[PDB]
Amino acid sequence: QNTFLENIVRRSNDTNFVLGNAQIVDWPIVYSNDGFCKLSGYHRAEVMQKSSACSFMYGELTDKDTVEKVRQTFENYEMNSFEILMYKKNRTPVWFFVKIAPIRNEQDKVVLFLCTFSDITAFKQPIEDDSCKGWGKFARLTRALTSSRGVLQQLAPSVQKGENVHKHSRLAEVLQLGSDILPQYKQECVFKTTWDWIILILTFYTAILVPYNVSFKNVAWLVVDSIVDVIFLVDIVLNFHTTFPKLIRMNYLKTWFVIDLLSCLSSLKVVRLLRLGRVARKLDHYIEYGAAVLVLLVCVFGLAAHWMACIWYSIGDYEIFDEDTKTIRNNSWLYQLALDIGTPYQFNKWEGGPSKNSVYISSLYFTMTSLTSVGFGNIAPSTDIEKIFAVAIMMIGSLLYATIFGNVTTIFQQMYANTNRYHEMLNSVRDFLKLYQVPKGLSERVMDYIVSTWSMSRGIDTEKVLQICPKDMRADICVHLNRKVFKEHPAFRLASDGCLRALAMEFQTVHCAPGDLIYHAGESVDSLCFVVSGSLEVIQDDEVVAILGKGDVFGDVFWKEATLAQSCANVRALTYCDLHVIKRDALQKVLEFYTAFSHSFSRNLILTYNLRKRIVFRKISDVKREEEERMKRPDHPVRRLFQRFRQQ
Amino acid sequence: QNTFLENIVRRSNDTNFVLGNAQIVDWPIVYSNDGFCKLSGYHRAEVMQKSSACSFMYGELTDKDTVEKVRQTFENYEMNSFEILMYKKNRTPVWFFVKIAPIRNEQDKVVLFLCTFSDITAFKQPIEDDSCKGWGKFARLTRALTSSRGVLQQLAPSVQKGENVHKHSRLAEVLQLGSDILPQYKQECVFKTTWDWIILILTFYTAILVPYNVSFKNVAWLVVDSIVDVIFLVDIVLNFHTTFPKLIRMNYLKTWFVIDLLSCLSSLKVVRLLRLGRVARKLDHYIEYGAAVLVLLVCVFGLAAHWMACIWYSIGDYEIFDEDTKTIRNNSWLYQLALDIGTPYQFNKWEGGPSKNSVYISSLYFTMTSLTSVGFGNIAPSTDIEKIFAVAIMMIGSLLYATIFGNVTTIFQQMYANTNRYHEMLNSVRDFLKLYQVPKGLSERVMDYIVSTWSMSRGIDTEKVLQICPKDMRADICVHLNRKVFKEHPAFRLASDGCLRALAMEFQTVHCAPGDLIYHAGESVDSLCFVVSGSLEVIQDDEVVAILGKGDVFGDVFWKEATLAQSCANVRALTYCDLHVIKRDALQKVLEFYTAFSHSFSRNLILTYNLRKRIVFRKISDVKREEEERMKRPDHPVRRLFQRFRQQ
Repeated sequence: QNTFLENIVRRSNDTNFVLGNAQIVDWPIVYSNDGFCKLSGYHRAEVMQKSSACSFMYGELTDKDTVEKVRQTFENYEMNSFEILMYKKNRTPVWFFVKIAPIRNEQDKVVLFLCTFSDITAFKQPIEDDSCKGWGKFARLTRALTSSRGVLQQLAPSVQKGENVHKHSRLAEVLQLGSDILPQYKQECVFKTTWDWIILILTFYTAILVPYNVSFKNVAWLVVDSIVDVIFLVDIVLNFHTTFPKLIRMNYLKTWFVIDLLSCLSSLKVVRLLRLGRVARKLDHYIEYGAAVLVLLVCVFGLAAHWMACIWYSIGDYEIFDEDTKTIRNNSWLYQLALDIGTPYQFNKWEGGPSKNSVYISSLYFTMTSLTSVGFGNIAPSTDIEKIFAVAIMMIGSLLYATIFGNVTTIFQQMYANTNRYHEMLNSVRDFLKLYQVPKGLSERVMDYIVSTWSMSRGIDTEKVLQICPKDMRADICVHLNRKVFKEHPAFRLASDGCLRALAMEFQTVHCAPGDLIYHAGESVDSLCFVVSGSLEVIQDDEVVAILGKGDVFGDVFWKEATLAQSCANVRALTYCDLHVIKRDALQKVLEFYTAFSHSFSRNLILTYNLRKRIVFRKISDVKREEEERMKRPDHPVRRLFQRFRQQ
Repeated sequence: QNTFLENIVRRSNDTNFVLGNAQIVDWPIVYSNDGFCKLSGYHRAEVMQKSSACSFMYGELTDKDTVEKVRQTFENYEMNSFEILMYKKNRTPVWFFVKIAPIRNEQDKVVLFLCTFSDITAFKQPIEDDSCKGWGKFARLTRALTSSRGVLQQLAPSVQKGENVHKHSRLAEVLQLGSDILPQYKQECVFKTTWDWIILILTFYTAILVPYNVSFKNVAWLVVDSIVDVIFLVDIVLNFHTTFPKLIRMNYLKTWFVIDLLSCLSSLKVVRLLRLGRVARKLDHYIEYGAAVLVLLVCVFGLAAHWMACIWYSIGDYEIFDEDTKTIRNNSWLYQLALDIGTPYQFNKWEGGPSKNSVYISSLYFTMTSLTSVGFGNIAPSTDIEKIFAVAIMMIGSLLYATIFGNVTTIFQQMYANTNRYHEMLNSVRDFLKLYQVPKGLSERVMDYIVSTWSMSRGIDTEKVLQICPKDMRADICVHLNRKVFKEHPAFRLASDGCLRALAMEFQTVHCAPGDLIYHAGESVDSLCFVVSGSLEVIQDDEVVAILGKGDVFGDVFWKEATLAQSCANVRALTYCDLHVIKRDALQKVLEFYTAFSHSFSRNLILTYNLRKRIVFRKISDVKREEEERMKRPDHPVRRLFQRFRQQ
């Protein structure tokens, strides 16, 4: 987007300016702000289309040497600055400081001119053609140079030598504005995706490995642990730096920085469990995707399984040796587990029982039985704190199983509604056709039409899709849709592009099935048709009169006739035909609007077949009958009727 | 579909041709391609409706003997070929090679003629009526025969005797084109279903029997196994051959052939598990059907049960004797199973325990407890690898149970939405009628109307179904719907079929409940009605004036009157009445368009009851009162009003 005006008016700070066209003779004004309207005393429409030299603002005391200096700076495309007595709408002699900056382009062309203004009346000299008094003209000069003296020469009324300080500072403000004349009238991440992916898999790593290291407590795991720490710190500084600079840093310190700092800095290793705060960055990224939330629920299901498995082992380990009496108590899932798999605990000391890998996967098996509502009961809780933990994990497993089932059911509901609406409309059409006892050929024809247009369109109301778009986008879409007419016919290559869009907005598109007829003989012809694909036959009295191929126009010339006629012939299709039709009313609307186009349209459009003009012909069977009639070789009430035919 | 033009233009290869009507006198042209338009120098509309003898193309030097030869070949319907000097639009003497082929039919009738052309100017002789020079006319002859000499006589400029080689080859190309004149202007599997069914049940067989033969390891099973192999190979060659010949074979080798070849060719019997790649052929075939996907999920549920049951037995068998120390380890579901059912393992050697049928069905019971989330725990895992397998199968069973529950819920949601929309609109209608305190008779009448039209229509917006169809199909559907008028009335049997469709598109259809009145006395009559079923009464002043049966027309004649009138009588229905009404505006539109029909319509349509013309009558109670009035046996302000009635 090109915010060429907004940057100038933001930098300007109550100073005023006009914009003129640098590439047009006499340099006409294309824009003037309200400050220039107030200082000039003119209105926007009255300012624009005048010269940006502001020759209408000149006067008898306006120096012509400054005028040709302005002309030279406009011709040479040169940043300059001048002061000149110019007049207003009330013809007051007002000295102006015009600063002219050419405007380059992305193509570096000198396309515009910027002329900024101020009032230098009080700064130089008061000169009046007539005034009430010297104080009155002086007061008018001070009131005119109000925003010059006021909001720029603030402390300058205390000091002397304002021409040496404050006027030079206003000229330097115009110089910094010329430094800000850079917008030049032109329009002015995958690393984040890959970074969020690798920190997501590392958050899965730490959510597996931290409760593992809490409960069950090499070297290369410590190496990759330090890699996890430094990559997390790089992610913190990237969450500082990257887009949504200092305002997003303050927003990050408000939002998430305390958790993300304490997450990755000896019991406080459980504080590392808060590293899943990074996962909420990706959770919004794939909540729109639906089938991946099933994968999200399965992943958090396994993650919570690993979590509460380590919690379950922690409960067993807290329970076996909770006292200094060192009793096994004959009651724990660890003790029943050691009696189950073998090697019960022994003492010589207290020699441990089961191996830690078997312990972890046995505990994960137990937590999976809990969260999956299976519940075998090999490992099954019998101590107090493990039982209240069992209640807790069963209440969590119910909700996790519910969320999985609801997500799967919603996935199936979308995947089934998208086909069920089509199957239901097909079933209702079959029900309707069976209701009214359509002859089976026509029922099959309408049915295979419905299946064919549902295979082609895939269930898209394309006209409604065009209603979703705005006006110009829909018109340009229609122009691309009717490129198959407009690039092909000589009738349309002389049209204006506005006429192209105002035509293309009226063109329906027909997908004719083979064997299906468009205009039956006797139907109203009200829409000339262009054939962009397929092959057509024209049947007059059971006889093929015209074969229409690609790029042919039939129907009836409306703009010459202005008369509705009957189709003198059937028009049937031979192949899958693509037609681009236009009714006569919209055609006549466009042709009445585009008057200079319509004559060239009449001269260029040659109908391949008039569907009004019945063509006279005889069959060869008829002249065979006439040749047979050599073997054969009152009229007064009827021949007068033939004389009425003579009167006809 | 009849692609009569497309085959000719595909075979033609830059040669040009016209198509003329063989059954019409003077043999008029029905088609000419752009090559003929370029060679002739004429436009498509200017070519067509001229003779296919191209008599307009003839000249002073055109041989009349060739003209009558062309006439004889057209009359006798004979494939021939000629060369003749003919003229163009700029009247240039151009020698043509016309090749004429009659076009047969599916009915073998000589319906069209094909006349193909080329330029034989340079090949025979240059003859000009006038030219600039001999080289100029020679250059025009070479430029005219450009596509003849260029893209056909390619290497012939190197050789001599072009009349003996290249011109004969172009005539032979026309001969092969006459061999390709076969399209003749005419339109040009259950074994796959049964084959996919029997390979589907065989894929169920191999998916049951291969893990059975992997884990648990007669003769007739080997016989039917070899039948499975040979039927699978026949399916491979049918997937090569059958529709979607060589392109589908290359697409099959890209798509599925490697898997389907390695699937059916001693440990690589597990490779036979990939035979389920055939099932993806049927999975797309019944994904549209919805209730069968429940059967699909139950079948893959039992199939995965059998799979992981064999995997479970494999885990037990791998676990009992994993070492050469030959320890039972007192820990396996096989060992606990043998201690459960009886016969523990013994040695004398190692005598086995449980019987293999009991082992398989016990393992299948266990896998069903896992996948059904029941989890009794007779068989319940206690070794390491069986526990991580238990985690795996519980994570699979959760998703399988979720998919089953989601599919069942979607099935119930479709089966319930289809009745819930009707029950909800009925509840809202009852709520609305109870809201405004309708007298209970009228509420019951509207309610039983709604239930009656929902029993009859079964919830089908039949007008919207007509909007789904295209124009001609909707018109033909409407013609079949109003066959009950058009086959019955003498008013419509003189109509054009275009008038039939343009009328039938305007006919509403009313299902009058008995006791319900159409036109109340005083309502506007604007729609003449045809009664195709039922019985009606016409009430004027509480007295039945006309009983209307099947095939009667009431309303008002609009086209004579062109005046809107009031209904002078109530028109009530006696039975379930089927009416086909048409408003006066669409009727007047059609009758204004079909002018020659409207007179016969006026002559033939006799109204069974004018609803405008009030009929004068007296009641017998009134004349009984008048006979009573014999016992009974100022006017000037009122009788003058009666004189005003005389003025009326």
